[PDB]
Amino acid sequence: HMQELFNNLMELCKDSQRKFFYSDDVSASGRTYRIFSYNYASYSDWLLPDALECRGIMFEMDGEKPVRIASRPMEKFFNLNENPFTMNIDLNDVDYILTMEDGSLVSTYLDGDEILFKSKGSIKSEQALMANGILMNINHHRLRDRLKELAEDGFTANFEFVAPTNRIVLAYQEMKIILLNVRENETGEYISYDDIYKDATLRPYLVERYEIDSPKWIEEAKNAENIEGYVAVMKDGSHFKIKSDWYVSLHSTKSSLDNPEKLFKTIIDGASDDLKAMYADDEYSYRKIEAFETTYLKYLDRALFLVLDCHNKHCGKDRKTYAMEAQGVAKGAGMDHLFGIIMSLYQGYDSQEKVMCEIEQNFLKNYKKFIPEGY
Ligand SMILES: Nc1ncnc2c1ncn2[C@@H]1O[C@H](COP(=O)(O)OP(=O)(O)OP(=O)(O)O)[C@@H](O)[C@H]1O
Ligand SMILES: [Mg+2]
Ligand SMILES: [Mg+2]
Repeated sequence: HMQELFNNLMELCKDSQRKFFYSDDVSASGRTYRIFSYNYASYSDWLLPDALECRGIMFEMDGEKPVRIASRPMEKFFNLNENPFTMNIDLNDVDYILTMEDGSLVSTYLDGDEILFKSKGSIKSEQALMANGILMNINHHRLRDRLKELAEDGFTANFEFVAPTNRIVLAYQEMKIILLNVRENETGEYISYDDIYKDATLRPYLVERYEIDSPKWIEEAKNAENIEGYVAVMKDGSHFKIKSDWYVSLHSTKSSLDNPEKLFKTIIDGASDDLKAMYADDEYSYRKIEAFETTYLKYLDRALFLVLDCHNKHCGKDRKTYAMEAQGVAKGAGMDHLFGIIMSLYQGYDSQEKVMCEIEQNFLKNYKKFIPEGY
């Protein structure tokens, strides 16, 4: 049911805004939406109830109660050999594979009588509004009416937004939206690729599919150049990704395994999941990355708690009472570098995201204090 999904996602959000989090927003027709998403999660974090569904799913809210799943992107999936979810997979259970397109995800949602796009985290991001500019284009009037019909029937269409101005690694020639899959808002079930393919209105947009005889396509993908990789579709409908070493080496900081600052940078930037998959063959490198990952996730939880708890208890007091309490919390937690963080909050507290940026940047200034013991 919808409400137990909502309540389980809400549950995930009490832990830490480091981890799973939600954010409210209002569309141009004036109604509220809630997007559930995440910043950093570990393998144990992904085992909690419905955590794999907490990757951009959106509800329209009447205050605290949800009224409908307005949008439903793909479940979280991982690189092969990234963690136990993907480490003892029988490659013979692969049904087929899909070009992995290298842009930003956009998913449909119905707002009023309007069919619109949300990027993974927002209804108002630049990719979101750019994708809407495409949908409103007369040259996509026949795609848009189909997507509009799907959402009133409770299906979300998921595309990669790619463009010269949305460069990640791959250089596309032109700005487009590439339909990757369509999913049912209530069940999480997907319309089959073949069903989408034989709709000749949708087919022009649809990501390319390939057949495989046998798992040598894996190493060919790992060794290819000028591709991100492929998304594998299993006989049971689940997915995993496979990236080329070429993509991962450009998507990670250079020399990431030779330098602890660069490894922490890669982790902070959210690319250590692909790096460690790339180094799954090398148990020293894989477990080193994981140790740095654990260190930083553990620190971020601590730092965030201490900073936000301290700010919300003493916000508004005279500056040196506030300083006294900030002094206490930073010295008391063996984290004196946090004092400046807390005092930066004192004049102004915009988003809780800018707090994470300051914690994150500070961490990279003091990274040597934090290299896990033994490395
Ligand atoms: N054929 C495809 N099928 C599904 N997703 C695709 C496909 N091609 C590109 N993508 C994109 O791949 C994304 C997931 O893989 P990617 O490595 O880009 O994730 P990410 O942005 O690093 O997020 P995370 O690692 O947290 O899952 C999807 O959200 C989607 O935008
Ligand atoms: Mg991507
Ligand atoms: Mg990733």
